[PDB]
Amino acid sequence: IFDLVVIGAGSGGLEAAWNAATLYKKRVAVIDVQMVHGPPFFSALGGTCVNVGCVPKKLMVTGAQYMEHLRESAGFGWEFDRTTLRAEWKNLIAVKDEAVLNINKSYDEMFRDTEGLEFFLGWGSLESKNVVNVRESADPASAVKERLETEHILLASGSWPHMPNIPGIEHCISSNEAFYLPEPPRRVLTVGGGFISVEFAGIFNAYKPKDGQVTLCYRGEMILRGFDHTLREELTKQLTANGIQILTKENPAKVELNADGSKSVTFESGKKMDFDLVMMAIGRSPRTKDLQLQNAGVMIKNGGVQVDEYSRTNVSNIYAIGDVTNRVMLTPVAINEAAALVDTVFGTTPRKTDHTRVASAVFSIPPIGTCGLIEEVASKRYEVVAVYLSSFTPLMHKVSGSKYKTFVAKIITNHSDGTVLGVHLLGDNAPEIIQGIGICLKLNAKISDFYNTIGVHPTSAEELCSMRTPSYYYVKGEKMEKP
Amino acid sequence: SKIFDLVVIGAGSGGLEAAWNAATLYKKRVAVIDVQMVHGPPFFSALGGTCVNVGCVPKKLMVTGAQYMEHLRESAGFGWEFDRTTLRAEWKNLIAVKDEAVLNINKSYDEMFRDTEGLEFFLGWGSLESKNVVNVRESADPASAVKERLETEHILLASGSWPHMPNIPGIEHCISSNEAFYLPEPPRRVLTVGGGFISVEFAGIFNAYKPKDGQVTLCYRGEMILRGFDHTLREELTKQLTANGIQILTKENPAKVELNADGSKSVTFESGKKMDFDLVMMAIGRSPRTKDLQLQNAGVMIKNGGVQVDEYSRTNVSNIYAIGDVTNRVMLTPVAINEAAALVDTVFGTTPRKTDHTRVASAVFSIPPIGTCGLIEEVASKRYEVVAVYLSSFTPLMHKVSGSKYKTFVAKIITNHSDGTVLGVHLLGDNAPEIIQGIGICLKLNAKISDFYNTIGVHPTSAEELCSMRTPSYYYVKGEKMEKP
Ligand SMILES: Cc1cc2nc3c(=O)[nH]c(=O)nc-3n(C[C@H](O)[C@H](O)[C@H](O)COP(=O)(O)OP(=O)(O)OC[C@H]3O[C@@H](n4cnc5c(N)ncnc54)[C@H](O)[C@@H]3O)c2cc1C
Ligand SMILES: Cc1cc2nc3c(=O)[nH]c(=O)nc-3n(C[C@H](O)[C@H](O)[C@H](O)COP(=O)(O)OP(=O)(O)OC[C@H]3O[C@@H](n4cnc5c(N)ncnc54)[C@H](O)[C@@H]3O)c2cc1C
Repeated sequence: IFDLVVIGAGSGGLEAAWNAATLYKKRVAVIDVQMVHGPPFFSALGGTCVNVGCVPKKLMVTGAQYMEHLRESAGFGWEFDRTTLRAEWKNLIAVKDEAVLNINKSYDEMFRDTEGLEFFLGWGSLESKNVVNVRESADPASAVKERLETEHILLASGSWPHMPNIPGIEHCISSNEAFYLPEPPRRVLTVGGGFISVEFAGIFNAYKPKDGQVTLCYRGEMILRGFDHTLREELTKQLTANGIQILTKENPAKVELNADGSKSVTFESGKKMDFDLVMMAIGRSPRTKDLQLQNAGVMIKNGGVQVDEYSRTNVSNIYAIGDVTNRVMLTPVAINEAAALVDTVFGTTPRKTDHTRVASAVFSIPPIGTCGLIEEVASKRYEVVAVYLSSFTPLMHKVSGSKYKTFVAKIITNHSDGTVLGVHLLGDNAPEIIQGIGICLKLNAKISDFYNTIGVHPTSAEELCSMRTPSYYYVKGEKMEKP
Repeated sequence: SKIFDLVVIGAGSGGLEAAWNAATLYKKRVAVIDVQMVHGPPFFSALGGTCVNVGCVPKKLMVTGAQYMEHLRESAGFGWEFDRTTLRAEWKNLIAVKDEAVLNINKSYDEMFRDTEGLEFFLGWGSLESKNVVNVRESADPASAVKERLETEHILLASGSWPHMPNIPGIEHCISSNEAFYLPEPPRRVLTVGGGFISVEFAGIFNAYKPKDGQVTLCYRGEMILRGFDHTLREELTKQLTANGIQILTKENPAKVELNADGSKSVTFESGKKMDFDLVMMAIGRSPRTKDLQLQNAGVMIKNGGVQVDEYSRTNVSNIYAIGDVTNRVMLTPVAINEAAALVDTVFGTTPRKTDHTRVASAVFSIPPIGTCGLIEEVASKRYEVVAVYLSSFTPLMHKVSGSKYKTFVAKIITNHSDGTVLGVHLLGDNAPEIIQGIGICLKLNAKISDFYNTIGVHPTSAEELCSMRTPSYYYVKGEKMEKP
């Protein structure tokens, strides 16, 4: 009765569903737990990105950057009674809510108007290789609302926050509830060193009350493992310069709520500190459990569904894309894989996603843009590696007062032939600058291609066309320098 | 034998690049001449050139300042509140911090001269006595006192350009962009004459710093502002500038300017229309500065205003070269720098080098800005038999909530449809100058439209839209616009 059933109406799910029903005119059903965003299940039609991810995150980080603009405007002659300045968290949450709601509604119309595309509200799970059930709860004993027999199944359930099993974890929230907070915490602890932790630390820092403090803690020695160490070091200094406390090598042991409703957090070290809110942004896990993957023999490996490079699992009827495969957890990668799967299945030529050289950003204040390898893995994979590093205070920040805002640009090459293996940026607009650079690496550009291009002046991005001489090299993993 | 290896007239973007490279890479003794040590009246430009003193660097600081009017207004849609009745822009503070920023670069070029052996700076007006002697005199007047007589084996002409004032009655009541950088306080009614980037950028600056019942008017004698840019970006930018309070008078042409008794200027246009302003700024074009050089003493040819050069920047006279704005090729600082470095390699180095002037990316810092690289469709469709135009315009979600819902982002890619090669990319919207730099490297790489849409986007940005354009909106076959049925 159906050709494709997609469990999950998110970035990858909705893309594959549309791409199939429209381009190959095959009939598909998609399942999701909610129509509109918000509690109880948070994610809804549209997926994590639309509901509790990229889109609301970006509105909130933009709102948080206005603390920067409003302070820095003074260096250019804008005066106002700065004592009347107030950040109003619920005006931001209200506009965010409306913006997300309109995208949920939009997706509903898309089903109501595209023939051959049917949405089913509920929880999908595998009854067998060819039958998917839409039950009414995550529990596999709830009333089967619909039973769908299909010629193909795509799993696109995404991921979900991972909460540690520590005493008092019920007094903690994840990023999901952080999108619905009624008012901004006075003392908030954000646990984790990845992009979600770093981004929410910037958001809370801007909308915090008069005597507020944001603390970020990470169990390792520097935030953002997996990123370039110069960028990690420099972003730490700029985040602490903007009033965020960063506690590294610290990890919560227990959380117990005090009389006030505040939380006392005891760290593994014995340190004890009180906060009004504790957000765990420790990690995200593929959500496989409710799919009942054992009922069709779909194999999972490290928490996520095992798929081959064409997103097929081990049961030929079923495929999986997006976060549930645990490859690169980014919306554009899920959308890319979804189009590549519908082409390999219902099209003529098999397409597979290239997962290397994907550009991405961290929307911290200041932001990061990055594409390619970091020198630590580059020197492991190549015999001689050149590192070109440039760091400068942009002139607007000499004038704005924010003299600590160093822009960092770093290019890494295979020095034997000049191929750019990675470009890493910290500074304003770095997410916008890295997109063109992602196209360059996909075209296998060499460093001579960068410095033979004429620069757009005055911009930060022209620095990338002005890096001609390496700062140091890695020869067989050893750092070396020209004398 | 005789003394300098190179004398450079003009210590600006190209002159200082050429001078530096020859003295350090090639160990040549180089003399560089310019008329002032630090920016400002009377000669405006000085050590560093036009970009540093009265060009790129001061105007980007003033446009960043103007942009805060946007930020301060738009902050309210995200919940920021303050007593908006206390808000004022203090022009004098903006000029004071711009002056310090430019002064500090003037001071470091000076230090650079003190620190480099074989690089000498001479303060004065340079001109040719013959093809191997350069005079440094006290003023532009060819008969003023010779302050230095410099014998040389090679001469580089890097004198830049200057505002072109039209000969209309009353022009002496108008200023150019040079004086606009030193105005004591902001004009209440200002007219900027011209439809090019300098007129449009300053319109945005004046609009943000105008007083209480201030009005900025831009007039252009042709049909639409920014002739030479992409037509959608021209239409759209006119819409967005108008939406922010700038009045644009297209197809209006000034006949005369006269000074009213109170000090205001009265402008009568050729259509009989007449208006009063407190300041009238001419920004109708810039011309090569060749007059004072006394080029006829060496026999250097001039063609359509500028010094005639070949692709390697050699004039018709051996051992005399010219780069930058005086050659009237592409009047942009990075182009002048590139030419300078190619020229010193050709002359003192072993391998001849020339600048590629095609596919140069550039920006207009209007509010909102423009980023552009390559061909606009009207010239591409005349050079190529089939051209595909991909067009995408959308309101960034940020502006759907900030209140400025008129701030449409426009991304346009035009290709040679026979092989998919991207011929031009044109962008209007926030951060478009920063986005276009990476695209400039792609055009130099001869990227195809498939290489753009096969790149995974960075989400959420405006730039990822350039990776989402798979289908042409329309086409140009032998110059006529056609569409798929
Ligand atoms: C706070 C945060 C910030 C992020 N920011 C960015 C960013 O800036 N840029 C970026 O590119 N990525 C970002 N991401 C990651 C991005 O959101 C994901 O990579 C992307 O959503 C993955 O798409 P997907 O198709 O894999 O799943 P999703 O969008 O996660 O879709 C999953 C769908 O499955 C549904 N579901 C689950 N199980 C079932 C079931 N059994 N039955 C029915 N429905 C079910 C869910 O309800 C869901 O809506 C962010 C994520 C988070 C949490
Ligand atoms: C308002 C404005 C905005 C601009 N904005 C941008 C921008 O954002 N980006 C961009 O890339 N370009 C911009 N430009 C253009 C850029 O400034 C020029 O293209 C660049 O300066 C040209 O370099 P040059 O070496 O040709 O000459 P210049 O930098 O113009 O140097 C010429 C020097 O010669 C001197 N001189 C002249 N005649 C004599 C003589 N006879 N003797 C001695 N010295 C002499 C001067 O005093 C001067 O300082 C802008 C220009 C203006 C005016």
